[PDB]
Amino acid sequence: MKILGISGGMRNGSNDGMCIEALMGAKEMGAEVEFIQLQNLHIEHCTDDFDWLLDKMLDADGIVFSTPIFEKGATGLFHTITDRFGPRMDRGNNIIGTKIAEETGGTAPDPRILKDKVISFMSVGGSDWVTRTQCDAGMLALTPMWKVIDNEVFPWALSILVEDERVARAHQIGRNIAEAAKDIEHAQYQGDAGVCPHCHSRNFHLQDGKAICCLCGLEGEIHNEGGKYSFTFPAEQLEHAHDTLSGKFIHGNDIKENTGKKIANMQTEKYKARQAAYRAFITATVPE
Ligand SMILES: Cc1cc2nc3c(=O)[nH]c(=O)nc-3n(C[C@H](O)[C@H](O)[C@H](O)COP(=O)(O)O)c2cc1C
Ligand SMILES: O=c1cc(-c2ccc(O)cc2)oc2cc(O)cc(O)c12
Repeated sequence: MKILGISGGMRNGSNDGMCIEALMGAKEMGAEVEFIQLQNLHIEHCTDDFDWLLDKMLDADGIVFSTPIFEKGATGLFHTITDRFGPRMDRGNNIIGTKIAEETGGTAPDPRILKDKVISFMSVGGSDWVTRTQCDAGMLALTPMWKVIDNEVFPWALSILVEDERVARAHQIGRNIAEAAKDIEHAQYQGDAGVCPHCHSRNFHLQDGKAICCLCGLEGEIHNEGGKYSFTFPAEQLEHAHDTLSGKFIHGNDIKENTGKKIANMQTEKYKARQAAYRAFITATVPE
């Protein structure tokens, strides 16, 4: 099995070391290993080296991804790579687009795109402003539905490479990801159990009568039993979870419906007139 490790830090920084230490654990379990430093890549925002990167991810059986924490989440570059997964890696649309290709004599999209795959994440921050990065990491695996094995957070980690026990945790994440790639089907999540019995997430959006898992998006309720929190929801909701084929199909169907309504609305006079007034009112300032 091939384990691919990706670092989002500075060249030769702590994320490099944590991600390389994990590759070592993966080689210890008999995996072939490869390492990509994102600072060498040119990746444009979602309106260039991206297709190369995605191609490498497709050939790997498992991936370890180490990102720095910026403002209690992953880097803008991580977010960009998440943005740029949608058009290409959504398990839903690729199942659909494959079927349609078969049934209309289309050409069969890249098979690797639909292969099950395992992925692990480590978030390395310099202080404890780290409340959002795990959920960021999950988001990236949610679009292709890659089975997440570990999704660890490492606060107060400026000097982590001389803290042997945390370096060792990263070696164990390397182990886990290789063992899991040995049998992607029966691989099982190894990380924190968290609060969402489904997502494992600990991030929730809270309004009156509705708590929503920020990762998987079940709407449910959050219960405080003497300072311990838990998340319950109605078993209908599993049908809609954003990390299930069922919920993706629902989500994609509603997108196609509302994109048709949009295309029709853009031919009304209401739309055209309102747009024509906006252009008349003001023009965008650009740098000379
Ligand atoms: C713009 C910026 C924002 C950051 N925000 C956070 C943060 O919110 N919480 C945190 O622990 N660390 C934060 N850090 C520190 C980084 O996580 C740290 O520099 C990084 O893990 C270094 O990794 P490297 O050695 O791989 O480059 C931030 C750093 C920068 C440059
Ligand atoms: O090492 C750090 C560097 C920075 C940073 C980023 C930009 C600046 O002008 C000054 C500091 O923010 C941080 C925020 C944190 O929560 C933790 C850090 O280690 C850092």
